[PDB]
Parts: sequence; C-alpha cells; structure tokens
Amino acid sequence: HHMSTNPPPPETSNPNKPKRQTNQLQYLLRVVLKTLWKHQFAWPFQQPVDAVKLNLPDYYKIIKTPMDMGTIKKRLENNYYWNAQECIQDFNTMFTNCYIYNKPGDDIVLMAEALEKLFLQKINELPT
Ligand SMILES: COc1cc2c(c(OC)c1OC)-c1ccc(OC)c(=O)cc1[C@@H](NC(C)=O)CC2
Ligand code: NA
Repeated sequence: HHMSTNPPPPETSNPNKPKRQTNQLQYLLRVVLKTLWKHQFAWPFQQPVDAVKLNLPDYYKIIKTPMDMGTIKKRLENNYYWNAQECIQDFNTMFTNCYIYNKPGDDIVLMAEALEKLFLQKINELPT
C-alpha cells in the first residue's frame, strides 16, 4: 500500500540564485572534486543515497539535509555557487551525514574519513 520513496534531490540549478565564477570555485571543481570523485572510496558518495534501492527506510528520517558529490559536481558544473564557502559546506554536510547516520566503526565511515582527509589536504591550498 504505502511505498517508500526518495526525497527530491537537492537543487542543482537556479537561474535566480546569486552565483559567481571565482578562482576558489574553479579549484574546488578542478582539484578538490576531481580528486575525491576518482578516489577508490568515492562510489557511495557519487549520487544521493537511494534509500529505496538500499533498503534504508529510516535514512531520510535521520538525515534532513542530504548531500552527495553528484549534487556537488552538478552545482560546480552549473555555476550554482556564490562562493567557495557554500561548496565547502556541502562537502562538510555530506561527510557529517555519514558520521551521523552510521556508527564509528563502520566501513562507510572509514571511507568518508579517507575522503575527508584528502578534502582537507586540498582545501588547505585553496587559492586567493
Ligand atoms: C546493500 O548495499 C549497501 C547498503 C547501504 C550502503 C551501501 O553503500 C556502502 C551499500 O553498498 C552498495 C550505504 C550507502 C551510503 C551511505 O552514505 C553515503 C550510508 O550512509 C550508508 C550505507 C549503508 N550503511 C553502512 C553502515 O554501510 C546502508 C545502505
Ligand atoms: Na552516527
């Protein structure tokens, strides 16, 4: 009777949202996102959590601000962001969602931690 569904994905396109192309946002796409996207642990993070497919009916009860690298990649390619901080916040939301939903010893958490370490190493060099 009652089907579980996924929420609409986060907005990747809004012509009326203020947006800029900055050196920092270019670095976030060409260096930061590119590095994490190709990482051996990227696969769970390359698209919204599909709670229907993965049989996680509780995921979107716990995680109220979903984020993932597929969304971030589209945002960067679509010039969705006003500043680097908005994009950094999306990465932080993605990692934090994983830590919140799962338990500290879990494989998925180990994966997120490795991606986060690389992320922090790259944003240490954010230009400007
Ligand atoms: C049945 O197979 C899978 C099922 C899930 C996940 C997953 O990717 C590792 C799977 O492998 C395809 C899974 C995926 C993504 C998550 O966040 C990105 C998450 O928090 C959490 C998960 C999963 N939880 C854990 C502790 O790995 C639950 C659902
Ligand atoms: Na947790």
